[PDB]
Amino acid sequence: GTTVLTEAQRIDWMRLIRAENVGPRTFRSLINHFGSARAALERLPELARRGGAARAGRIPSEDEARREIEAGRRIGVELVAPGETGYPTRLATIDDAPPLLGVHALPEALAVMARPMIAIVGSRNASGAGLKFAGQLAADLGAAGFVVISGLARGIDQAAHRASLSSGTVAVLAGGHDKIYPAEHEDLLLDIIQTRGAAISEMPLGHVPRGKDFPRRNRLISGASVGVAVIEAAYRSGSLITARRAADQGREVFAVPGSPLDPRAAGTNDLIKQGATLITSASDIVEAVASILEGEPDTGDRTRILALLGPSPVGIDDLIRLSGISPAVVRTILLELELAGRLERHGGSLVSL
Amino acid sequence: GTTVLTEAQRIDWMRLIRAENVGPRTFRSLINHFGSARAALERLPELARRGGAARAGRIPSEDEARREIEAGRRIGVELVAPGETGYPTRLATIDDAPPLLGVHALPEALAVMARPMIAIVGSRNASGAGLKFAGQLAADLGAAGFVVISGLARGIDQAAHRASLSSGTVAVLAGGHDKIYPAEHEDLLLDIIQTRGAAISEMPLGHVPRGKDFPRRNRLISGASVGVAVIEAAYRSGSLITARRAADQGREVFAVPGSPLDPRAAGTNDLIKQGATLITSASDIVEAVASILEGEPDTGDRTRILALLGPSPVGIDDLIRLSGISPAVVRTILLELELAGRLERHGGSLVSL
Repeated sequence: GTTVLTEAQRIDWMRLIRAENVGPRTFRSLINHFGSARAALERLPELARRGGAARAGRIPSEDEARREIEAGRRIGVELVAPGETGYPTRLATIDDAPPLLGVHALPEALAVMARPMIAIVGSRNASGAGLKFAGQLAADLGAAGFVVISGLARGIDQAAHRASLSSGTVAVLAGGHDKIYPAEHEDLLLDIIQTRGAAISEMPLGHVPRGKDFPRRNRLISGASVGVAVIEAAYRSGSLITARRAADQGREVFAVPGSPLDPRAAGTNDLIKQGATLITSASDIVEAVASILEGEPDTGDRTRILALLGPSPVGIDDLIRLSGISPAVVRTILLELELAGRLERHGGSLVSL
Repeated sequence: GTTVLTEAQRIDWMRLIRAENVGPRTFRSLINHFGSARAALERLPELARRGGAARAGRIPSEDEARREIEAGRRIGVELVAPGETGYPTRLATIDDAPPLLGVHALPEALAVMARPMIAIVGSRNASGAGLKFAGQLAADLGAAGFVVISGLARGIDQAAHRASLSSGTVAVLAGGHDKIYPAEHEDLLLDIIQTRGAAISEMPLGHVPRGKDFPRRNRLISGASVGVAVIEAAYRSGSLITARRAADQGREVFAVPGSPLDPRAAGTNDLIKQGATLITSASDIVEAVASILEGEPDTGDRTRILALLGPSPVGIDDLIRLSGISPAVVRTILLELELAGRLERHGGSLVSL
C-alpha cells in the first residue's frame, strides 16, 4: 500500500487533531502555516495565550496518541491520511477533510477506498417502494462498478448497503468504530466488512454517537462520493443534510421524484426544483458521472493540482495532503508542468506556477 | 373592439388560407412577398404553373369565402386576424400562426382572448389523483388571473376546463365549431361559452375532426399560452405533442412529477429530465411567468418589435400581422424608436432600423 507519514508523524497528527480547539479546518491551516504537525504542536500553547485565552488548551501526550492508534489496530482499524491506501481521494478535497480517517476493512481489502463511490441516502421511515428502489439502485450501481457509500441508518441507507454487499459498500459511522448506531445494525456492519467493504469514521474509539454527531458525519458521505442520490425525504429528513453538504462541496445531487401528494417526496421534489438531477434509474447517474469517474494521472487530477498551485511556493507534501491524490501521480503532474516550462522549482521541495 | 382588415380583406384572407397548397407558413410568405392577400391571389395560378405543377390549384371564389364567413357569424363565430380583438397575441408569433382564427364567445366577451393563458394538458386516461390535481391547479391559476387553455379532451383537459369555468377557460377545437369531439363534451363547451370563456378553431365549418387533426391543433394550445403545464403523461400521450410544440415555440414547459413506478409519470418525469420545470403547485408557475405575463406597450412588446425590424423596410401592417400586438401599441413603439433616432421612415408606411 501507499504510506505518506512515518509512525512518528501519524502520532503527531493524532495528537494535533485531538487537541482542544483544533478541528479539521484548524488542522489544515496549522499545517499550511507551520509545515508539519510537530511544528504546529509546539506553537499550540503560545498561540492560545497570544490569542487571548485564559488557560492552556488540552494537548494529548505522545503516549495517549500512540495508545489510541494501537487500540484501533487491535480491532482492525487503520488510521490513514490523504494520499495513503484507504483514504478516498475525493474526501481529501473538502474544506474540512478529516486529517486522519479510521478505516475498518479486511487486511487485504483497503483498496475498496480507491474506487468511485455513489452515496445513497434518504428517509429513516421509508416507504416499501422507496426501500425497493434504493435496493435496486444500489445493486445496479454496484454492478456498474461503483462502491455504494451510506450512513448505516434505518430505512433507505440499510436497504442500499444490503443490496450492494457483494460489489462493495462503505458505511460512515457517526461515532467510534466500536460504538455502532443503530445497535440493530451491528450484524449488517460485520457483513459489510466480510464482503470486502469498509466502515469509516473520524471519531475516537469509545465515542458513543450523540444526536449532534450525525450531521457532522454526513459531509464525509457526500465528500468521499462522486455523486449523492436521495431516494425519499420528507421536510426535515437528515438525508437532506447530506444533500446540502454535497452541494457545498460541488458534488452532483440526484433525487428520485414522487407525487406532489406524497409526503416522502416533498424534500426530493424540492431538491429537483432547486437544481438537483431527476433520476428514475441507475443509468441517469452513470450517464451524468461518466464525464469524470501506477503513477498515471486520472481525469481531473491535472486540473486539481494546477488549481492548488499559485505564485506562492508550496510543498509536494501540501499538495498530497490537500488533494488526496497519490504521491506518484502528483510527482508525474509536477514533472509534466515543469518540462512544459510552466513550473518553478524552489529550495527544499517547494514549487510555484 | 380593434379591427385591422376591411370586410373585403377578410374575404380575401379566407380565400387565400383555404386555397389548395396554401398553409399558414405559405400564407405568411405570400403576404411577406406580395404585400396583400389580394395581390397574392392573383399570382396563385401563375406561381403554381411556373412551379411545375400539372394543373391549376383550387382557389375558393369570393362568394364561397363570403358564405363561409357568414355561415360562421350565424352560429356566433367571429373570424379574427392578428392585432384584432379576439386574436391572442402570443399565438400570432408562432411560425405557423393561423391567419384567421374562428373564435366563439358571448357577444361582449371577446376580450378573454387578450388575457394571459396557461395551457393545462395531460392523459386522456388520467388517474383520480391527476384529475384532482389538474382541477386544483386550473382553479388556482384562474384565481391568480390566468385564463386556462386546453383541448377539450377526455381526462386532464376537461378536469382543467371544468374547474376554471368562472375565471375563464378557452377550448381549442380540432375541427369545425359545429363538429365537437369528443361528443360527450358538447355540454361542457356550451358551459365554457356561457361562463364568458371561448372556443377557438382554425378549421372550416362542418369539418369533422379526424385522427390527424388533433396534433395540428396542439400548436395553438401552446402557441396562445405563456406556459404549458403537463399533469400526467405515459409514453405516447398526445399531451407530450403539446409539450414538444411548446418547446419549439420557446414557451416554458411545466411538468408534475410522479413515482418512477407510475406509468402516467413516465412522460412528465422525462420532460423534467430534458429541462422542463418541475411543479407541485400553481405558485411554481406564477413565480416562473411573473417575469413576462390603451396604446401602452406591455413587457416584451418593444423587444419583439425591434426583433422584427432590420436593414430592409417592412410595413406597419406586416409588424401587426407578424407580432399580434395591437395597432396602437406598434405605432407607439415605432414612434419611440424614431425619435430616439433609431428608425428610418420610408415611402408608403415602410420602416427600417
